[PDB]
Amino acid sequence: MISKRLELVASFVSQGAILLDVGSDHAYLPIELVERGQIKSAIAGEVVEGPYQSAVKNVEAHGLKEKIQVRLANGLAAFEETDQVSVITIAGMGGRLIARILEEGLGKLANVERLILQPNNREDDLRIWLQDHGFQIVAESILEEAGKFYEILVVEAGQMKLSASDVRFGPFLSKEVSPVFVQKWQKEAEKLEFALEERQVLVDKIQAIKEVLH
Ligand SMILES: C[S@@+](CC[C@H](N)C(=O)[O-])C[C@H]1O[C@@H](n2cnc3c(N)ncnc32)[C@H](O)[C@@H]1O
Repeated sequence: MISKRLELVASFVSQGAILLDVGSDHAYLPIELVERGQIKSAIAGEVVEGPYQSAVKNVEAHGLKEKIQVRLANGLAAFEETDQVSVITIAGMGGRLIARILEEGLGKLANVERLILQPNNREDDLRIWLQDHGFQIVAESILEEAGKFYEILVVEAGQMKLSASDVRFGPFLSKEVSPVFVQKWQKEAEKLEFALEERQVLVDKIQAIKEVLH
């Protein structure tokens, strides 16, 4: 049933957690996770009525009223420190909105063990942000689904000084340099050459891709 992307995200969720899933369409992720006993309880939070309603309903349907709360809230407003959240997933958004959300709610994060994040784009910018604000990446996955590529970033409390390669391609994605890693950046590399002395932004970009794949 559950999407293959949403599958990965779930797989980094600390066994026993209390989850907050920001932008939980349809509550699919907290729902599966509650169902397989991998988490204790959850909060699905959504920012507009459409999705909020959808999540409310699906939770009833799976009769999980007393295991998942659904809140119409914007980003981290969705919880307070009393909810005692251990893990937050934030999936299916732009890199920079993910940053803005973490940004506008940075306060709340001190007692949060882990942060599972699937940006849609702007993966680099998030990394710059995450570095600059006292977060370190502990784990990274990539996957293909139905044409589209999807980076997942697992994060904790910490310092990290990243290479400019590591911001662009990812600390862990370019360690174990997988096949899915390779088409992404390949596909992107020809996308570039296709385009090709501002015609120079590209050269080095292209060169960087050549380099991390080599
Ligand atoms: C591409 S969907 C992904 C939903 C789910 N996390 C997933 O990846 O499968 C983006 C969803 O994020 C929701 N969202 C919830 N809270 C948000 C917030 N606080 N700021 C921006 N988008 C938010 C939007 O309403 C929308 O339903």
